[PDB]
Amino acid sequence: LGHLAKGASLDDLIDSCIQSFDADGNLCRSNQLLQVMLTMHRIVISSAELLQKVITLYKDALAKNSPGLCLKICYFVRYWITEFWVMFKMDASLTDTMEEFQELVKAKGEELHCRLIDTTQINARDWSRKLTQKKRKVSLLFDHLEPEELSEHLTYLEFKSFRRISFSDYQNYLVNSCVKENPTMERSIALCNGISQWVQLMVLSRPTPQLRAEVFIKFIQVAQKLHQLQNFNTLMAVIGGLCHSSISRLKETSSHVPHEINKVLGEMTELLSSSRNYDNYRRAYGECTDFKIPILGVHLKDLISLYEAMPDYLEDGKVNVHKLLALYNHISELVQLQEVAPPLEANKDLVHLLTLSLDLYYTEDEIYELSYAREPRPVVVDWASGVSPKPDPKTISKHVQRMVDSVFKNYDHDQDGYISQEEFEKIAASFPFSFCVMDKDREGLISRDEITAYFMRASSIYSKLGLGFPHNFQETTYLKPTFCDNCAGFLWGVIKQGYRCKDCGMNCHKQCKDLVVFECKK
Amino acid sequence: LGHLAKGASLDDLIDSCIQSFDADGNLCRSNQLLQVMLTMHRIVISSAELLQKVITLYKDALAKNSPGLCLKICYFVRYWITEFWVMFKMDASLTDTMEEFQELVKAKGEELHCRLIDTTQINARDWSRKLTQKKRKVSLLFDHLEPEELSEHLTYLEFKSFRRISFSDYQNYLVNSCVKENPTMERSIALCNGISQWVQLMVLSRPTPQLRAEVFIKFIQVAQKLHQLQNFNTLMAVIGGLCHSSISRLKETSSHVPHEINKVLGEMTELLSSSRNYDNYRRAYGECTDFKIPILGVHLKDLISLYEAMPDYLEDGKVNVHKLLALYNHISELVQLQEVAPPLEANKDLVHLLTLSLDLYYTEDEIYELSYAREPRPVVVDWASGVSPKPDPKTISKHVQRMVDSVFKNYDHDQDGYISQEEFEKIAASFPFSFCVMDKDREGLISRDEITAYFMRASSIYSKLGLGFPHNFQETTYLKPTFCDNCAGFLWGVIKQGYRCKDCGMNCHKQCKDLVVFECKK
Ligand SMILES: [Zn+2]
Ligand SMILES: [Zn+2]
Ligand SMILES: [Zn+2]
Ligand SMILES: [Zn+2]
Repeated sequence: LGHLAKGASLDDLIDSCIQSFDADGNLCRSNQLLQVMLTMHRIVISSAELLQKVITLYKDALAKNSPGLCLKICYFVRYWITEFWVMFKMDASLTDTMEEFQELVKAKGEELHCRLIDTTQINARDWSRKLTQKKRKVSLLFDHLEPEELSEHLTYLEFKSFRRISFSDYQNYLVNSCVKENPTMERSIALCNGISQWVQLMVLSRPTPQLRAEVFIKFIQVAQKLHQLQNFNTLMAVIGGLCHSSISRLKETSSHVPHEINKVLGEMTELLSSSRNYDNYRRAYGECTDFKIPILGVHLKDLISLYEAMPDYLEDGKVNVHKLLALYNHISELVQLQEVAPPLEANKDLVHLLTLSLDLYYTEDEIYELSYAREPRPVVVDWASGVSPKPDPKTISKHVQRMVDSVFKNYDHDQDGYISQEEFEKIAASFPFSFCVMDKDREGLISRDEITAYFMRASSIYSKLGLGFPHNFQETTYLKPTFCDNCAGFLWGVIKQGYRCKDCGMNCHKQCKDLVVFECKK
Repeated sequence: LGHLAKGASLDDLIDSCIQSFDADGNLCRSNQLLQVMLTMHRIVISSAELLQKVITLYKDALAKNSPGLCLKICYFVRYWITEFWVMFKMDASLTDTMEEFQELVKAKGEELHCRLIDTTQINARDWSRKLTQKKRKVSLLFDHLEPEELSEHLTYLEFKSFRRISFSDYQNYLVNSCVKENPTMERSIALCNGISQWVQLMVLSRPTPQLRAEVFIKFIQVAQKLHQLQNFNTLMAVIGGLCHSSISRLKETSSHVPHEINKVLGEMTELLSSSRNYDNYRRAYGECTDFKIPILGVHLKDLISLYEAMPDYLEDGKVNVHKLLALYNHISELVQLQEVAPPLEANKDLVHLLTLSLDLYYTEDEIYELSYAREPRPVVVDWASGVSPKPDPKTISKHVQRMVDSVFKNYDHDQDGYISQEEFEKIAASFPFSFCVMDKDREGLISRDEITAYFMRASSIYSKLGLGFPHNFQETTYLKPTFCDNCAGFLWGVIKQGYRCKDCGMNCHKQCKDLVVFECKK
């Protein structure tokens, strides 16, 4: 390629970038300097300061009275804005320096220069996808569903989650040394951990008899289908959940059920095993063609190792471009994946159900206590968390909303506002250890507000976020015996035994009043 | 009488006491020096030290080789032991000094002297009442009962409570300046306050309509009957409860119901009113013949005023006997009352019910909150408490026991272990604001353990003493949704949601586990 061994001054890297364009605007046949610089520059300096360098360059060249260097500069900038919009949307300082530059070239007001650097039209066209950027029919019931369907929709989820990660996110993860400041990756983490805990809690959810290990079998089948779908990350998630200490400590279940599977589990462990370092996975992933998913944990370890290996600035005082080239190559290799869409089966109701299923935040100790409570007496997804991910009430409230809307459209049959409690129980099976205190309008029928209650309570326990609809409460002295409409329990005391809602007259303990799940207009 | 103006040395008061006896043992025709000394001596010195004076006297007289002075001393002592046993039972130091004296006269072993001072036989005869020291038929239902019956049984109660107070108790109340060390008076206090609060809570207990003021009328009638029965103390209690600020603040009830009564209430207030000082009550009580009750509050104020007026020891260095005479006269006047038994109607089941009804310990603020909750917007029994009386779990546990046994014998009809919930509700009417969380063996029938539960919970709330049968509890992680067998409410949390009983498998919140009312052998 174009060659820098000891590297080069940042000023000259910029100069080269601009000189890759010509007065007519055409771009050089070899761009890789543009690519590497425009993508990686954020490690040496901020994009604001860089743009400022370009501005000093522009004022200079305009004062030199050369239309060609100005035009080239503007074409370079236009290319920056057009080819990476994301950097501009996310970065505030960059956008403000862009407005500054625009107002500068407008105040000077020389012809086409202004037209070339406009953000407005590009921004307009970017938000311009109103439409997304007869299917098939699947069921929301976990008890009867096929492991391939589960693996498929989990792969859809994981793939979207991955796609959300961008070049600049990897760059940011490299510069900040793993802060949760950058959301996309955190969401992928939540998704992985959530899948693991979903597996573990789903196994523990079933009653003491055989059935738990039947669920075990079913998740191992899901794992197989994930393997054949070449989705390695969620594969690591489900196996990592099946191999966890709390699930591994159930001997009765292990002893109950079949061998072929245990052999398969051995195979999945040995495959996914971390013997230094994940070489089995490295070669497995090597033979994979077309659609694939990275297990981005080890790849991020690779990125970090690369970042720490090479010095950012060289001892010569110049910029080390070997580093920027290497990181660009690795990150580009990763982003490359998101171009190929998954083979199959987009169904968004099941997606809604799973996105809600998979929001789980639990202590290891809690799960050990459940597992131990059920049974009296090492393949690690990590990606080691120095900090655990935390839940966002907005995405979870949307999740519940979408879940309700979907279970409504699918299973209501336009019949009343209700669905049969049998089908509901079957859907509930897909939510481990989920229960909500309520009393029902009809026997064997569930209101929309009632199911919203159930899922809101479920999500409230799962995310460990107490949340509920606002009521106007007033501390009330109850003269006749009365019970909590939230926790279904007696209000103790002589006086001031609870809180009454002014408008709807709902009765609650002080503890239950903030977390009440039902609406005030009852 | 025998005359001391400036009073006399304690040694000489003792000498006189002994000299009132003769060698043959016969007692002087005028004893009042014996009476006053033997009763009141505890204010100048303890009975132990006094007995020790008698012992030095005995050793001295025996060494003087005079059989008459020894015999007289022994006869005096025998009279002390025989005529006041209570002083000897209650006082430990006295009893031990008595054993010392007995072992002394036994070690010297001179004839009859030992026989004369023996405590054993007197003690034997004192405990010797195995029998108490066809009636009539009354009902345990408050809704239909006659004000005269209520006033009658309340008078029985108050009279027993009063009888419990002894000479030495008044003396002790005089010396310690009102410490709750002496129980009998404290019990009378509890009884008065309990009656007041029973009145107030009974009025507040009924629903918002007219009926509360009907109960008001009924208590005013009870008050009238108490007046005609010449029972002034509980009269003061019930009127004092009817005139309380919390009951007086109900205007709707006042406006609802009749005048003749309000005139009568005016009469009861003006009578019982404290205009200095209670002269109306003084003359009312003056015209009273035979059976009467003191309103011992003002009389104790009289005793205190007497005690503070006169100097214990005179400036001459001698004992002021004017004081001892005055206090003896007043206290003797009081004790005199307990000799005449009340005119009527001993029924111990209703007594059991009332003794349990009347154990109440409430904050003024609590009752103000109930009264205020029912109604949105000065004749004082006191006897001012610098310290409020506190409940004793033993007497309350016995109370419940006796209550259950009585409601069992009376209302069961030897039919199953159950009584109808209608009759039970009617009995419950007599316990204001009383409720207990349970579920029942049979619809419309109540177990003996069930009613024991109800009354134990009622008493637990009333006395503000949490109490319950012991279970062996173990902190339990519940895998399936479950509810508190005590508070009838949901057990929150992922893990460690409650406590399970090892033997009977009872489920409870941590808060409910100590206060569980049912037995473990279920
Ligand atoms: Zn509650
Ligand atoms: Zn409300
Ligand atoms: Zn409870
Ligand atoms: Zn038990």
